[PDB]
Amino acid sequence: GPSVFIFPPNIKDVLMISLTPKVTCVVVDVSEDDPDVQISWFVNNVEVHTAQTQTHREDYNSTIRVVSTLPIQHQDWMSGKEFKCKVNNKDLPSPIERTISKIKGLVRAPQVYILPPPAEQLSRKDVSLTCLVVGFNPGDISVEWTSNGHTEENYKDTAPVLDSDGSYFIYSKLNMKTSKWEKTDSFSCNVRHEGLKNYYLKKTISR
Amino acid sequence: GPSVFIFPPNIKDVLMISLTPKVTCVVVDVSEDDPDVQISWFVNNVEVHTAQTQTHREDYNSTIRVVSTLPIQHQDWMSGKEFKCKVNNKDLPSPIERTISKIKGLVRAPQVYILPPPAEQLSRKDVSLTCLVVGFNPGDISVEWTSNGHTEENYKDTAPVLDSDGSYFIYSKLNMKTSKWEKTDSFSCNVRHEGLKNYYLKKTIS
Ligand SMILES: *[C@@H]1O[C@H](CO[C@@H]2O[C@@H](C)[C@@H](O)[C@@H](O)[C@@H]2O)[C@@H](O[C@@H]2O[C@H](CO)[C@@H](O[C@@H]3O[C@H](CO[C@H]4O[C@H](CO)[C@@H](O)[C@H](O)[C@@H]4O[C@@H]4O[C@H](CO)[C@@H](O[C@@H]5O[C@H](CO)[C@H](O)[C@H](O)[C@H]5O)[C@H](O)[C@H]4NC(C)=O)[C@@H](O)[C@H](O[C@H]4O[C@H](CO)[C@@H](O)[C@H](O)[C@@H]4O[C@@H]4O[C@H](CO)[C@@H](O)[C@H](O)[C@H]4NC(C)=O)[C@@H]3O)[C@H](O)[C@H]2NC(C)=O)[C@H](O)[C@H]1NC(C)=O
Ligand SMILES: *[C@@H]1O[C@H](CO[C@@H]2O[C@@H](C)[C@@H](O)[C@@H](O)[C@@H]2O)[C@@H](O[C@@H]2O[C@H](CO)[C@@H](O[C@@H]3O[C@H](CO[C@H]4O[C@H](CO)[C@@H](O)[C@H](O)[C@@H]4O[C@@H]4O[C@H](CO)[C@@H](O[C@@H]5O[C@H](CO)[C@H](O)[C@H](O)[C@H]5O)[C@H](O)[C@H]4NC(C)=O)[C@@H](O)[C@H](O[C@H]4O[C@H](CO)[C@@H](O)[C@H](O)[C@@H]4O[C@@H]4O[C@H](CO)[C@@H](O)[C@H](O)[C@H]4NC(C)=O)[C@@H]3O)[C@H](O)[C@H]2NC(C)=O)[C@H](O)[C@H]1NC(C)=O
Repeated sequence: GPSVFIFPPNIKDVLMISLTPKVTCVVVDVSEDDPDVQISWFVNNVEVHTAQTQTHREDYNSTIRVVSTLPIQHQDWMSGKEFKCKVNNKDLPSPIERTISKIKGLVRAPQVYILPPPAEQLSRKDVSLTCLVVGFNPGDISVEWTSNGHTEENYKDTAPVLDSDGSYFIYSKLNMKTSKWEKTDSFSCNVRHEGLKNYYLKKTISR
Repeated sequence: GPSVFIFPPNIKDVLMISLTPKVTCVVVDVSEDDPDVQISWFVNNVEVHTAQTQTHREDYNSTIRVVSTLPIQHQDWMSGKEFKCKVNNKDLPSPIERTISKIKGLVRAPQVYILPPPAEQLSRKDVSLTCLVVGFNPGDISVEWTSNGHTEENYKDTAPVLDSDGSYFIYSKLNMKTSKWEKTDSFSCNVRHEGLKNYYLKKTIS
């Protein structure tokens, strides 16, 4: 039968008032013979009808995939409301329910550091610039890169990792040809985390 | 009913001839009223009786957990033999089978770099020393820390991450007092990966 997964809003959406946070319920392994899936959503056990639901055939493994996206209020996520999807399909004996909420806990702001490329890397044609964000709880965080107020897209973050001291760290790695690294006036590590004043810190490394 | 998960040997065991690599089959959500589970193992579809199997009650969630550990030959893993567990329990309509093997692929050796603690951290009482291992395939790697032949245990690695160029990177973070950093003669990042000459490279910093 079908499996249902529920996913939280993206922390960047949660932490910026101009963006819309969304809870996601994904149904996989739906049969092509029984494609109809009914998804109901609840906020604190009250039914809401604000979700958008898309259905798609996964041609690569002969199943249907349904995705429902519930837009939510920042205040409801932050205050700990429970967001619940309920899924009905012919292949299902009883409806499947999933619920999710922000779990209350310890809050601690990250320290943000930028580490330049290692000397041994500078003779190469490409270099990596590292942002180390350490000491934060909880381990939901957004790290993005810019260059002089221009968006940089060639970077990868690690997952947040539980450190020995009970907090989290994450490393972000921006990749660039060595000539950009010399040519450029500054680079910035843009960190969004609920532990931070104004939910935002920027750290810059200037030529 | 019960569910079964299968796990590969540790990459360090695979890459050191003196260590025994092990395939692990774990059965969870076994009922307390039917604890008996039969696990059989197969290497390329021929049955072996070399595994050690342990059962334990999980008191925190009222279920039985069974762990079968199959010791394997390095060459068997490396040459791509399939290792298979078959699990029987009274709560299974039919036996559950899981199989694993080393997947064949490109091999690329990592570059290893060590980055000193960031300048703004030197003012604090604890510092972070970073090993950046980058440019490797496949994404199975061992990274460990020493100082002067001494084992350092206060470090955490990230999992390997698939990079922009199709290769993997990992970061390893060694935590220590600022004094230790300033007084210690050397720190070494010890990397084990199948792309490396002798499956081993050590980078060292002062
Ligand atoms: C047929 O194919 C489909 C599709 O697969 C795709 O196509 C095929 C052909 C292949 O190419 C394949 O590689 C392709 O992916 C298959 O569908 C897959 O099915 C499996 C289940 O069989 C699903 O596995 C679960 O994955 C969860 C994690 O999923 C995320 O991360 C994975 C890993 O990368 C991604 O692949 C997924 O897409 C998910 O990614 C997330 O997606 C979110 C929703 O979109 C994103 O959030 C949204 O993002 C947007 C922006 O994009 C907005 O911001 C929204 O606001 C936001 O909501 C999110 O960003 C994104 N993240 C990432 C990383 O990109 C696992 O969590 C889950 O594990 C749980 O469940 C298991 C039970 O099955 C259980 O064993 C685990 O232990 C775990 O259980 C949970 O554990 C905790 C305790 O720790 C408990 O609290 C829970 O209750 C507990 N649950 C239970 C009940 O025990 C699964 O591993 C897989 O996700 C799914 N893929 C896709 C793409 O949907 C299908 O299987 C194929 N069928 C056949 C027959 O072969
Ligand atoms: C009752 O409790 C038990 C026990 O849980 C514990 O106690 C409870 C009370 C809680 O406190 C809890 O927090 C505790 O953990 C519960 O048991 C759990 O059940 C879930 C599913 O219900 C299992 O989830 C799967 O996890 C896999 C990953 O497992 C590792 O990682 C987690 C977290 O990091 C660890 O907790 C686990 O222990 C696993 O850790 C690994 O264990 C290995 C073997 O022991 C180690 O390797 C060995 O290492 C030793 C050294 O020690 C030697 O070196 C050996 O040589 C070596 O072999 C290994 O190092 C270690 N790693 C780490 C990081 O520690 C997931 O892979 C898996 O996902 C798959 O399956 C899902 C199906 O359910 C599916 O949805 C997913 O999509 C995914 O599916 C597969 O995807 C792959 C690609 O990855 C595809 O190729 C496949 O096709 C596809 N298959 C399928 C079928 O679709 C699950 O998420 C969980 O592992 C298990 N925990 C334990 C401890 O056993 C139980 O659920 C509870 N019951 C109830 C009702 O509450």
